[PDB]
Amino acid sequence: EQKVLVVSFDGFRWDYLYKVPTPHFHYIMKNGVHVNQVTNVFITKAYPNHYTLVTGLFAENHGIVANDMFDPILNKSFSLEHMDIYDSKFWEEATPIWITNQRAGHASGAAMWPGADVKIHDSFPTYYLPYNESVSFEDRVAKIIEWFTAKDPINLGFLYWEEPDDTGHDVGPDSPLMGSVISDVDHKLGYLIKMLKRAKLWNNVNLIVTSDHGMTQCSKQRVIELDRYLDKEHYTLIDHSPVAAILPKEGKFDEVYDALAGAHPNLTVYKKEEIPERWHYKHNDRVQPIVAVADEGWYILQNKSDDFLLGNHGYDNALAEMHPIFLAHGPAFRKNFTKEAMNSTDLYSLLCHLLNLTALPHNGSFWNVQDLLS
Ligand SMILES: *[C@@H]1O[C@H](CO)[C@@H](O[C@@H]2O[C@H](CO)[C@@H](O[C@@H]3O[C@H](CO[C@H]4O[C@H](CO)[C@@H](O)[C@H](O)[C@@H]4O)[C@@H](O)[C@H](O[C@H]4O[C@H](CO)[C@@H](O)[C@H](O)[C@@H]4O)[C@@H]3O)[C@H](O)[C@H]2NC(C)=O)[C@H](O)[C@H]1NC(C)=O
Ligand SMILES: *[C@@H]1O[C@H](CO[C@@H]2O[C@@H](C)[C@@H](O)[C@@H](O)[C@@H]2O)[C@@H](O[C@@H]2O[C@H](CO)[C@@H](O[C@@H]3O[C@H](CO)[C@@H](O)[C@H](O[C@H]4O[C@H](CO)[C@@H](O)[C@H](O)[C@@H]4O)[C@@H]3O)[C@H](O)[C@H]2NC(C)=O)[C@H](O)[C@H]1NC(C)=O
Ligand SMILES: Nc1ncnc2c1ncn2[C@@H]1O[C@H](COP(=O)(O)O)[C@@H](O)[C@H]1O
Ligand SMILES: Nc1ncnc2c1ncn2[C@@H]1O[C@H](COP(=O)(O)O)[C@@H](O)[C@H]1O
Ligand SMILES: *[C@@H]1O[C@H](CO)[C@@H](O)[C@H](O)[C@H]1NC(C)=O
Ligand SMILES: *[C@@H]1O[C@H](CO)[C@@H](O)[C@H](O)[C@H]1NC(C)=O
Ligand SMILES: *[C@@H]1O[C@H](CO)[C@@H](O)[C@H](O)[C@H]1NC(C)=O
Ligand SMILES: *[C@@H]1O[C@H](CO)[C@@H](O)[C@H](O)[C@H]1NC(C)=O
Ligand SMILES: [Zn+2]
Ligand SMILES: [Zn+2]
Ligand SMILES: [Zn+2]
Repeated sequence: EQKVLVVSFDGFRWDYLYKVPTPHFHYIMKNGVHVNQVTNVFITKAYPNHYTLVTGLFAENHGIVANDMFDPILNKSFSLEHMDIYDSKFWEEATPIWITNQRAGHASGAAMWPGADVKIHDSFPTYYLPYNESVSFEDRVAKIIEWFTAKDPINLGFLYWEEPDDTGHDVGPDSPLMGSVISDVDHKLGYLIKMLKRAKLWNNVNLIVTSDHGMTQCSKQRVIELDRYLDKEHYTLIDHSPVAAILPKEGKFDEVYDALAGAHPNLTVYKKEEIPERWHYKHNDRVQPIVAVADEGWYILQNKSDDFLLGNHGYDNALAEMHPIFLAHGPAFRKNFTKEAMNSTDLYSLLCHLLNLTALPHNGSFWNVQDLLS
């Protein structure tokens, strides 16, 4: 019976491995697999990308299209910043893998993974923690290890940590201060490895270490200010930057579109049905009528006092800076092997294969990632 632990270090851009010594990441690489370029999903934010990892679906299919959404059929909002994510209907266009695992008779465990503390199709992971950012990494690891060794043990665990995303936002990925947080995340990975070894799990758990997206440098010299073009009374801004999800008030669609389209060289304004197919974003009623996408490193501010951060993400998923790390170690994985590319939609197919689960309909392909396996 194979076991899998998926770890997400939020916002761990693929090339952060090289910013400072990362001996514990390199230990997994030498004894495991590493994928250089993981194409994640648009928009390149936490909630769409973590749900893709556990469904194998693009965002237009699994329905978690952003961290901040408005569903016009439900007439309900979803907002990560307000901790307003627990309305089950926002999640139920798909089924995450822990439910499929449990329907097959296994137990799953989740330590702060996005959505794992949400009731979905009347179900939770067998074991989970109510989301609380203040819980230490070491306490999250302790629960995971406890669950893998419990009287009724899990075969599938999910572990989430908010760095290096948090600091990346604050200082920007180009800051020399990033080295400190990357070194700390490497140290935390080392702690996890040590605890897996102490619990006699290191050589019988397949450890997969990845992330939701990367990070790019922003600047107060690279700002698009919407109120230079648009009357704030004539639309609602559902999501702000770098993918502005715009709901014009009744009658104002042409006004808003004509004022904003072509108004700034680094803001590309799409009507919903003209959104690029390659983003697999548009076929969902939670995609707003106008979606305005800032170019890499540009910030959208509704007005002068809107939020600004020196690092951000959410940009085009073709951009290298938006791509996350991916590496893994375990009995099912090759050793000292490097692969050039994968799609993050493929992880679900890999998980279902490792766990001997029947995958639900998805957008990835096991055949794309079979060469990672021993
Ligand atoms: C934010 O928005 C700005 C627009 O305001 C974008 O800037 C443009 O970027 C494009 C490339 O993406 C530039 O086009 C390239 O220009 C090169 C010449 O650049 C100089 O000269 C122009 C005037 O002609 C100035 O505007 C510019 O500042 C430079 O001083 C050409 O050499 C390029 O052609 C070559 O490459 C292309 C492939 O890229 C080939 O197809 C060609 O055959 C040729 O080999 C190309 O024309 C454009 O000049 C930039 N404009 C400005 C004002 O700088 C930013 O890209 C955008 N930001 C982001 C992050 O997307
Ligand atoms: C959709 O749902 C919202 C409530 O849900 C909240 O907003 C959603 C957009 C979404 O984000 C949800 O997640 C979120 O929980 C309903 O919003 C209500 O809207 C009414 C107006 O239709 C508001 O009442 C108005 O409030 C004004 C400010 O105080 C006031 O001036 C208005 O008075 C005028 O109209 C009334 C009503 O006819 C009249 O009696 C007066 O004399 C005057 O003319 C009016 O009271 C509520 O505050 C909003 N409720 C909440 C809980 O926020 C929205 O109605 C709903 N839409 C549909 C189509 O169902
Ligand atoms: N259930 C939750 N409630 C509130 N915030 C959360 C939750 N899950 C994750 N987060 C936050 O989501 C942020 C990541 O979003 P993002 O910037 O898109 O990567 C992290 O800083 C977390 O603190
Ligand atoms: N109250 C409403 N109920 C149902 N459909 C509406 C309503 N308001 C606008 N629409 C729809 O939006 C379309 C375009 O309207 P307009 O937004 O005025 O360009 C209409 O043809 C309707 O299908
Ligand atoms: C999260 O944990 C800390 C203590 O570990 C506590 O102060 C805080 O109240 C917790 N949050 C919730 C919502 O209970
Ligand atoms: C920007 O908009 C917010 C929200 O409507 C408002 O509270 C704030 O005062 C505005 N700031 C400026 C500088 O106009
Ligand atoms: C990613 O998916 C696309 C479209 O399904 C496919 O053409 C491409 O080969 C995939 N890439 C990898 C590395 O699996
Ligand atoms: C993704 O998979 C879903 C489920 O089968 C399907 O409806 C959708 O068409 C797929 N998307 C693409 C672009 O293949
Ligand atoms: Zn993130
Ligand atoms: Zn972030
Ligand atoms: Zn945070």
